[PDB]
This record gives sequence, C-alpha cells and structure tokens, in this order.
Amino acid sequence: VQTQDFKTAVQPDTNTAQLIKTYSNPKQRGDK
Repeated sequence: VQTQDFKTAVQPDTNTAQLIKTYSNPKQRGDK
C-alpha cells in the first residue's frame, strides 16, 4: 500500500507487486 522511497534493481515497486502486497505483506513501511 505504501510506495518505496526509490526504485532499485532488486525491488522495483510495480503495480502487480503492490497488488500482491495487499494480502501477502501489508503494513510494510516504505522508508529506506
């Protein structure tokens, strides 16, 4: 639900990844 501060090679904040995160891992802070 929370977008990351910046995009990396390992973790590109894509729409599908955020969609999966709505049930796999909500409450994940986007601060790096």
